Amino acid sequence: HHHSSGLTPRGSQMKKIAFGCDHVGFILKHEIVAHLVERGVEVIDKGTWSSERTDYPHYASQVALAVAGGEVDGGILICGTGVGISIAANKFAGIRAVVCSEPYSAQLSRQHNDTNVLAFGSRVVGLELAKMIVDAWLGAQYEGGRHQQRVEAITAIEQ
Amino acid sequence: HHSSGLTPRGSQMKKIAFGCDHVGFILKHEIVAHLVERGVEVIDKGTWSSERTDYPHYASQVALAVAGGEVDGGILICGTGVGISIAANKFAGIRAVVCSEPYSAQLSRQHNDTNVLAFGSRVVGLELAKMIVDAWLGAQYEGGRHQQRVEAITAIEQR
Repeated sequence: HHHSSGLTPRGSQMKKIAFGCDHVGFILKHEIVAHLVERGVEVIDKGTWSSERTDYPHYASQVALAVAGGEVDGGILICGTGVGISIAANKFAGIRAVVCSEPYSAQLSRQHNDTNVLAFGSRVVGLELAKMIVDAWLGAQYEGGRHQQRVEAITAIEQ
Repeated sequence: HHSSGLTPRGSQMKKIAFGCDHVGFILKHEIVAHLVERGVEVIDKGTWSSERTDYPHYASQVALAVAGGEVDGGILICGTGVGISIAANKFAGIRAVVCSEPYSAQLSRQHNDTNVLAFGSRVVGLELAKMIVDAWLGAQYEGGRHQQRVEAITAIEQR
């Protein structure tokens, strides 16, 4: 095949992912899940399954609790904006969710913040950009070192 | 002039607590300048130089003021904006949005009634950062059905 990209997706560092989205984020579900699978990750689908209106806090909770309980390597959430569901996830102890609309913020969130949950908006980003964003997040690895102090600090606040 | 296609709505927040990384410092003066140009009283919580410093501290200064009702909202800038927003969201009563475009910031306000905005000085340019803050300051929480979702967020944090 082609090897034409300028930025190559490094192999995923997370083997199984817990997935969640609301009725608006559902617009990207299939294709995103399909992408995850094609990149070799096992997807634990925590709903939903339709565009019928539903509440994002539940999906953020399902994936959040799974990620925290160590039953999955990471979590991926999608709502129209990604912001709300992202906040909900960050409210759980042991969770560090990043919401963004470009690759850099995602890649760096892993590297310096060791994030375990990624979110984006189906109404903000297209499918291709979204996939590049997930690639960047999945392939990235935490760098530790001076950052362990900052992440350690975030766990302190969770007080 | 009146030449813009999107008009910045008069600011709903009259006083906010600002905070930043040594990397976010890159945008401090111009953003605070813009804030003041919009008629908002900025409560500067450092840092004040490009010398390395930990972002968790400043996310804590702003958050505590936001929750303590001694300011109408908070704004944070680190290299990416992700780290500080995660830190901020860990504080009870705080709902922080991190983004790189105006839509997310505006909607986070309307539906999630966010009280903390964060962005990256290495991700977004100055003019885009200003647009995003206009979208955030001028937007208003729509309540209604979205109130259940916001209530759902506080519920999970306290339990």
